[PDB]
Amino acid sequence: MKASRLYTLVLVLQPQRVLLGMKKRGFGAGRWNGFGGKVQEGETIEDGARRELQEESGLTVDALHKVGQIVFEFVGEPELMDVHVFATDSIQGTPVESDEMRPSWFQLDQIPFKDMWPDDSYWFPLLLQKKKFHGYFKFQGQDTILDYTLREVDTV
Ligand SMILES: Nc1[nH]c(=O)nc2c1ncn2[C@H]1C[C@H](O)[C@@H](COP(=O)(O)OP(=O)(O)OP(=O)(O)O)O1
Ligand code: NA
Ligand code: NA
Repeated sequence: MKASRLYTLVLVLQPQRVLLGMKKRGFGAGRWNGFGGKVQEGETIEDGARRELQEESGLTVDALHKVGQIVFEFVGEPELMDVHVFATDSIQGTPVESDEMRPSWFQLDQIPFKDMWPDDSYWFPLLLQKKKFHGYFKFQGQDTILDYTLREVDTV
């Protein structure tokens, strides 16, 4: 059985648009993602998701709501990524471009799936339907899924 490391992912989802962040630099440049990072010692997962959103994008929120949980496994990496997925419609402030990340809104008929993580094509449609989900994806590298499971759940 592998060990897992906790991560967060926040989708800034409004009725007609979603805010995503593009990686500007390095391995994975050009890919659009929600906002998040590693959970730190002593914080709740939800508080870590809020902190990461603020650190990564400049945005604050009053509340998040949990919408999913996805485990990622990469070939060659013994540690699983346990990603806790949150969404909010209610944001404070404007998103900020950093040296690492450029934020941009996309209309919900222009979701840039080809330039997102491949798994997003599977679970983001559930998020748009206000469904909750559990997922697992095994990757060879950044582009290829070798195995995956996705299931709608009533409780995350
Ligand atoms: N397959 C995938 N699909 C997806 O939609 N988001 C993914 C993903 N794989 C990783 N992510 C997201 C999860 C999380 O928000 C982020 C990865 O977190 P990072 O390792 O960048 O965290 P930190 O910035 O805390 O790490 P440090 O490098 O240690 O500072 O990318
Ligand atoms: Na971090
Ligand atoms: Na990061």
